[PDB]
Amino acid sequence: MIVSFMVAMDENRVIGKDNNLPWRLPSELQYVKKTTMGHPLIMGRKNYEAIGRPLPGRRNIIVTRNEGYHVEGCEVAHSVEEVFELCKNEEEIFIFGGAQIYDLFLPYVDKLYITKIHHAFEGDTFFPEMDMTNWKEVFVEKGLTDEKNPYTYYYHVYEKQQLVPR
Ligand SMILES: COc1cc(Cc2cnc(N)nc2N)cc(/C=C/C(=O)N2N=Cc3ccccc3[C@@H]2CCC(F)(F)F)c1OC
Ligand SMILES: [Ca+2]
Ligand SMILES: [Cl-]
Repeated sequence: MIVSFMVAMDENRVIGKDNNLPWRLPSELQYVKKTTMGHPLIMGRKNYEAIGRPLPGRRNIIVTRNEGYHVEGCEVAHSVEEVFELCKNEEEIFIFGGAQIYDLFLPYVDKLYITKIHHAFEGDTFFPEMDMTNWKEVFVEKGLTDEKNPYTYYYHVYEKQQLVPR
């Protein structure tokens, strides 16, 4: 099971402003949709409520400590262990955010899909710092910038840098 971070962030790692994306880039969201197709989306409750609804074609799994928390068309997990058990047969899952959710899955992450937006927005939640020396870029692509997607941004994908033995 591949554990993958799926994230869009600005030049200071902003991922949200008052439980919202500070930007509107439909093309980016269509990239997310294409990329996570057939695979679970793992998200914290706040991330989920900020998104607004179950994202179709997709196993939506909500991570909250709240044991009474239920929403229709979703699965709820209360810990990382619970998620791994729910996804026992999955090829790959996408940790979909909540800064706190990324931190929870950090010791398990194998793959990073990071959209970097070349701009500084106002924000209050951040993608946590990571040591990128442990990571190796395998794919990059400049996002579509137009009327509907005003900012410049790039899709990046990273895998573990393998150590050469001494
Ligand atoms: C805080 O608010 C949000 C945060 C995130 C998290 C996120 C976004 N982008 C990247 N690259 N990584 C993330 N973790 C998504 C979203 C929304 C994602 C959103 O609306 N979608 N994202 C994937 C998806 C998968 C299946 C069906 C539908 C979707 C839609 C895309 C459909 C479209 F655009 F083609 F019509 C969000 O709400 C605006
Ligand atoms: Ca791993
Ligand atoms: Cl969250």
